[PDB]
Amino acid sequence: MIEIKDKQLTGLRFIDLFAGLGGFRLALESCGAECVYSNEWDKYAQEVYEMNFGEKPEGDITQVNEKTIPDHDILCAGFPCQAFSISGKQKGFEDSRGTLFFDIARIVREKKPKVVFMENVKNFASHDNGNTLEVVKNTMNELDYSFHAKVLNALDYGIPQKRERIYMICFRNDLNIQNFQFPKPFELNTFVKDLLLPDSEVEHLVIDRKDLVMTNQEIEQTTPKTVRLGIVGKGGQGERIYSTRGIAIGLSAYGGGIFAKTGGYLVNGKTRKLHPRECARVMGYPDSYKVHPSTSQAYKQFGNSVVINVLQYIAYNIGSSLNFKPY
DNA sequence: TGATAGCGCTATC
DNA sequence: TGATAGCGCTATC
Ligand SMILES: Nc1ncnc2c1ncn2[C@@H]1O[C@H](CSCC[C@H](N)C(=O)O)[C@@H](O)[C@H]1O
Repeated sequence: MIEIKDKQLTGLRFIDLFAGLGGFRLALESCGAECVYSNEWDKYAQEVYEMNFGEKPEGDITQVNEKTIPDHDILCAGFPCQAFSISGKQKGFEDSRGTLFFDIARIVREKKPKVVFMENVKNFASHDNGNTLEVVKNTMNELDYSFHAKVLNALDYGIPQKRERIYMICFRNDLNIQNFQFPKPFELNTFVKDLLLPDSEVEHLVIDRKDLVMTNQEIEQTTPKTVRLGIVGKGGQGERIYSTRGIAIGLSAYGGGIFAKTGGYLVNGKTRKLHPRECARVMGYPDSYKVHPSTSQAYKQFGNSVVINVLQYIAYNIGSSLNFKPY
């Protein structure tokens, strides 16, 4: 993340729905806002969130009396995506984990906050022909909210990672918000090799497979894109290797392969997966953030998360719009 | 409330 | 297309 000195969200309160690792909290908090509630049901997420924020989120949002949710100005929610991901089956709303948006809507109905800040994978925008996003768009509009939605890639915001997510920002119509805008992109100046730990602390992630097939030569000139250097086995998810002089492929939560959830990388002639700390950095998390003790859950936790940086710029801009109230 | 690893399909240009 | 990347799926221990 980056430091934000002109704190745009200073007096605002916000709720952390589907808290996960709390990336939404770090971002809005860096803009001056205040977290008055968190919700997340995964026992391990709850522990990492307690470890870092001293709070344990409430459980399963599905059976939480919405009226119980504390008054708040911005509702943040990075809702489940398995049901909309290009990487899964795609049953959308027909999936158990696909109905969560309607929980957001109903919390929005009761608490009607000033802004609604949501996040999902790029394919949520095309899922079921555009039906999912339209239903979402209509539900929000139907609640007296605007609905600004756009796809932003992590790599365009200073983080060496390919992560294309849809950000949906809704302001109550009351507010008459007509100046909202998504952060303008900017030149990437950091790449994987920059966030990499010293070889000493990562020996153990190095994997030497006889079936490692190098298909491309390493690169010396940095590029804001994922450059595949080789594969292992058949080359499926988690079985492909990339140059650290490019950007990181996206991290995943249930991902598999020998380079599970991280993908492989060629570091000094060796081939390894990222350490949970490198995942933190690739998601823009600060080194002060305490990772969960279970590397597996840590990886799952980081793979479900959001790139903080992106969120900061959006949060600043939400604050910027909200703040322009001339005479 | 678990850790690991081989998928095997889709969306995109 | 032809090659890649995907906040995934799911069997086995
Ligand atoms: N019914 C439910 N109640 C609470 N949390 C839920 C839930 N269904 C899914 N979740 C959680 O919602 C998250 C989807 S991922 C979001 C991660 C979050 N943006 C962060 O910044 O890391 C996961 O943590 C998942 O465990």
